[PDB]
Amino acid sequence: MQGHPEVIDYLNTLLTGELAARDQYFIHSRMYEDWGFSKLYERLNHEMEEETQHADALLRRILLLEGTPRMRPDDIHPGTTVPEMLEADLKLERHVRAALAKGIALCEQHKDFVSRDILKAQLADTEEDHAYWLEQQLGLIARMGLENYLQSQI
Amino acid sequence: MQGHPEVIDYLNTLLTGELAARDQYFIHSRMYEDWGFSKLYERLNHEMEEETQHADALLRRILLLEGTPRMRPDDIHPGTTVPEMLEADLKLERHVRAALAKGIALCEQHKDFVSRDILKAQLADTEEDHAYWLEQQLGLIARMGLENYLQSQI
Amino acid sequence: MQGHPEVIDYLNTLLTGELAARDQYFIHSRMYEDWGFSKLYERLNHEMEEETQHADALLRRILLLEGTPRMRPDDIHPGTTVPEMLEADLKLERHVRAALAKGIALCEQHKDFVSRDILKAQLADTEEDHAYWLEQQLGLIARMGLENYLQSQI
Amino acid sequence: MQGHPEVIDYLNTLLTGELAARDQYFIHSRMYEDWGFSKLYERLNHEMEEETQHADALLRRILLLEGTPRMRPDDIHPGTTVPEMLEADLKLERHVRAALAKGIALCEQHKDFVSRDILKAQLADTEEDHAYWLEQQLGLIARMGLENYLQSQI
Amino acid sequence: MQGHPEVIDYLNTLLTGELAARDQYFIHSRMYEDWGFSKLYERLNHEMEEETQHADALLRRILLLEGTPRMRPDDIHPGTTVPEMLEADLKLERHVRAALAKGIALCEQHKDFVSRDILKAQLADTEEDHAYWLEQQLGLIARMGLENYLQSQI
Amino acid sequence: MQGHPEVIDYLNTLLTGELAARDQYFIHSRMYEDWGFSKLYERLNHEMEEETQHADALLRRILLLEGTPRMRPDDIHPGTTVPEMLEADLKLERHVRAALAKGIALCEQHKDFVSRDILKAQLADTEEDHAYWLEQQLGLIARMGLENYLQSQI
Amino acid sequence: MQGHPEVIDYLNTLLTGELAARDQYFIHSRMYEDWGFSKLYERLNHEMEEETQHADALLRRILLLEGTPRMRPDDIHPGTTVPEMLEADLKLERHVRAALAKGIALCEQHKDFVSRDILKAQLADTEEDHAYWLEQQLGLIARMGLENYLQSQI
Ligand SMILES: [Fe+3]
Ligand SMILES: [Fe+3]
Ligand SMILES: [Fe+3]
Ligand SMILES: [Fe+3]
Ligand SMILES: [Fe+3]
Ligand SMILES: [Fe+3]
Ligand SMILES: [Fe+3]
Ligand SMILES: [Fe+3]
Ligand SMILES: [Fe+3]
Ligand SMILES: [Fe+3]
Ligand SMILES: [Fe+3]
Ligand SMILES: [Fe+3]
Ligand SMILES: [Fe+3]
Ligand SMILES: [Fe+3]
Ligand SMILES: [Fe+3]
Ligand SMILES: [Fe+3]
Ligand SMILES: [Fe+3]
Ligand SMILES: [Fe+3]
Ligand SMILES: [Fe+3]
Ligand SMILES: [Fe+3]
Ligand SMILES: [Fe+3]
Ligand code: NA
Repeated sequence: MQGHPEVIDYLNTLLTGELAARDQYFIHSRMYEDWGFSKLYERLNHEMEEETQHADALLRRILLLEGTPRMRPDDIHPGTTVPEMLEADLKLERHVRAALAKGIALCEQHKDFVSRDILKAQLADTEEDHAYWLEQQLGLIARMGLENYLQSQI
Repeated sequence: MQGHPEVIDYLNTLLTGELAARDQYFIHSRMYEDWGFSKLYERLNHEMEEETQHADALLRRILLLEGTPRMRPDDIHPGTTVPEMLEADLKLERHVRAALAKGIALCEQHKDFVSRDILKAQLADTEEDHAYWLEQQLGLIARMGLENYLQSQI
Repeated sequence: MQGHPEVIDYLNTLLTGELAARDQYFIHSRMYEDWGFSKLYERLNHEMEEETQHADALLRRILLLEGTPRMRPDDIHPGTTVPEMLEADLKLERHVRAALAKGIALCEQHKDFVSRDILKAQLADTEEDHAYWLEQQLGLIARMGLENYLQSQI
Repeated sequence: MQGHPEVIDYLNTLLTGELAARDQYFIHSRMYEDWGFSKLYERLNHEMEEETQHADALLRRILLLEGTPRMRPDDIHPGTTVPEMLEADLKLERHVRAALAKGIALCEQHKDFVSRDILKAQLADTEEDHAYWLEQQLGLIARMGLENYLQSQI
Repeated sequence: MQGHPEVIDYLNTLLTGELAARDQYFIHSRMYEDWGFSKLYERLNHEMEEETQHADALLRRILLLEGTPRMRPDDIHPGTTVPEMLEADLKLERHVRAALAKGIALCEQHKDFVSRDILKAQLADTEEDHAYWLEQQLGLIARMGLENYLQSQI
Repeated sequence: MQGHPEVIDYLNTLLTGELAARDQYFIHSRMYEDWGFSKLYERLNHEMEEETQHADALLRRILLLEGTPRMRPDDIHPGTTVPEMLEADLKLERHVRAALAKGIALCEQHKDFVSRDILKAQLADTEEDHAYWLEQQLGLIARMGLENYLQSQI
Repeated sequence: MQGHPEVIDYLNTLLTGELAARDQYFIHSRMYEDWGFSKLYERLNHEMEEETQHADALLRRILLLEGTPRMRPDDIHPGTTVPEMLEADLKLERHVRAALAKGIALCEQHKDFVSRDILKAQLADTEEDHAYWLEQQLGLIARMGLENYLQSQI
């Protein structure tokens, strides 16, 4: 079944964004482990796997719709300290959140309700899991101080 | 069996207080989780269930005594920071403690010994579990500082 | 992430409605047990737990969206006989149904698709589980008579 | 192996009748559940599966005999109340009974003994299981009254 | 340890009452079974065992207090129909309830707090289990009719 | 709860389409087995069960909405060779796909969000499971030839 | 421990190559599944995971050596048919093979023997697993024909 070209193009834009999110969590998780923060390594390694699944869902939907997937990831922007890396990931998730919400609206307009639902599942993950967790870590640093926070992530 | 109207009215006063305690722990536990303090979420979620059971015991006793339960909870008063929320819950438990002790005396006077015993079980829970735990948390903050305390509740 | 103030306000309206539904099933289930209808106690006790979960989902979503939850339950309106209690619960569920459907429309308009989906799950529960069951009980009374119906709920 | 055209045509007549029986039990079982009679839902759901198997046996035998199956179900005639639905199903089974018995005679005449045996198995099901059960339910209503009968099917 | 003679005498009054309650449930449970109401047999057989335990607790406490137990049961008053037997048992439990409450007051006055607690446990059983169940059965008869009620106790 | 007459009518149109899809897979699966292609029998037998479930979901939703289900299946159009049967099923699924998408739009317009979600689940099944599989089989025939494809389905 | 800048730079060149290999197998495996060749999907999905591990080993070694990893994948070059995709992957693995062998020589020269061993493990995987398997598939096509080969990969 041929998808609507505007939907296919927009899924491709989301795909390159998810491939980038995967890779930014790849580098951040391994940096966290290089510094000895294994709890941060574990969480971001887990988020890398989740973005890989998000990318996979979009890639397969594009193929089903007879489109050609775009595999070049967007540029990533890693931080250099724990607070910068948390902020840089939160900035990325907020961008993903906005892009997914715009996609859902586009899918509704072109009556592609299955692509809409695929994006909705990713939007819930983005808001309620990925972005929320980052906001909580930054909140914790604010409440107990960075040194105590870092101690808790060994 | 028709209870004494003064006892039934007083059980109803306690009931609306317990429904409120349940709801104040409902909001505080979820606020604690919103900030990433899962140990505080777990304890207050547990206390919400215990106040629900306290309310249930009073509600069933009122019905057994052929009274009509009052289901409007008292006003609650949530705090806005961890120390204010702990203090606000301790203030509420101290009020419950006083109200239960007054009820036990009333039940003795009207020779309703089973209602007295129901209140005594709740008074022990209030003093030795709920209020005591809150006093201990405030004590801990005083001894190690708020930042270290908050670190311990992640 | 800050939610849209109109969505947050509307989630708060639904929240106080769910807290009330929870409490109306609290009193009805215990009245049913006071009269010896344990099958009605069991079903409405189960519905009380489900409304507690509905309230919990709304409360957590409001906090995630950086809003302040409103914890005062709406007024409840218990019946005094089995048919009045069934009708009073069906009236409440029909109100919840309308309020949720209005909320879904509002969430679509403000492009809050995750809040929309949370409400949709509750709307399905309301229509296909809660309200439908009540309609069936009233239907049964109509088909076999109230006395036979009550016999079946011991 | 090419079957006798008169046998193949008659198997096709039975097939469209069985597809209809399946569909009449489909709608009746779901109506029974819509009204809260789960024991009637369960029995008629089971009968729908049995008619599906009856249709399947005829369909496969027609193909084996190198015929082309007729897949249009006969018209169905659902009732609007429990007694009308029971009577409407009993009327249908009596028609099936007569049609199968006529088929067995035809199969004997054309010396198609395996098709005869397939019909005999369905005739036993029709008389001793499907029609008999319906006669018993109508008999029960006559002996204890419809209201008591309906109570028993919750 | 010698108990207070007024407490010992009053425990003896309760003892002969409990021995009678045991025997009234002995005859009623067996009458219920003679008529084919096995659910009523089971409940009252269970209540006979509970009154036997109530009597046993009083008997042992009297001996501990160096008193001599009075083993003559009070007169019993069995009914002749299911409603009369339920009413006759409810009348007896209400008498026991009053007698236990008077005993608790006497025990408090003579500072026999362990005998008081023994009576309190029996008072809770009497109000919340024995008398309450009887009130519920009479309530059920009132709501569905005696014939439907009796059907439910086969 | 009374559904909107336009939604109920449209659910009925989908229902008769699903009953037909069920029956077209009924005949195709059994034809595939008659020719010795057991892997094709297994897949289409499975699809027959899935369309039966799709029909069941629509039928129950129509009853819940106080409508009367239409049980006459649409005409079916079986093929006479493996390629014609695959094409005929793909044609049917494409029709179902379009009809479901039109229904979702109608349900949104009449604010029946639960019926919308029921249709969305079926649309995902139709696009991503049923139609996609058929497209893949036709694709395989194109890539390896019909004879090799048929060999693989024994 | 600070690595030699020439070794770190060369590990970074290999890293971007491995991230690309991962992504080329990502798209090819999903294309193979889109066409119904599940055995090819499974093998290339497995190779994607192996290149992810190869990239991970290089990334961690670069961090250990106090370098900054380069996360931009090299351009990929997917084929459009099964033979082109196999050839395109074999071309990539041959490039990786040459690059790893050049790296081992560089590591020996700068006396970084642990980085050398990490590359040697990847070189064995590349030659004896990845490239060899691709050569075998192309060989199979040559020996039995493409149509028979494709049949075998369903
Ligand atoms: Fe994502
Ligand atoms: Fe994300
Ligand atoms: Fe997760
Ligand atoms: Fe309490
Ligand atoms: Fe408390
Ligand atoms: Fe506890
Ligand atoms: Fe609800
Ligand atoms: Fe509800
Ligand atoms: Fe449920
Ligand atoms: Fe049949
Ligand atoms: Fe039949
Ligand atoms: Fe059977
Ligand atoms: Fe007793
Ligand atoms: Fe007793
Ligand atoms: Fe007991
Ligand atoms: Fe379907
Ligand atoms: Fe389908
Ligand atoms: Fe499936
Ligand atoms: Fe590699
Ligand atoms: Fe490789
Ligand atoms: Fe391997
Ligand atoms: Na009856």
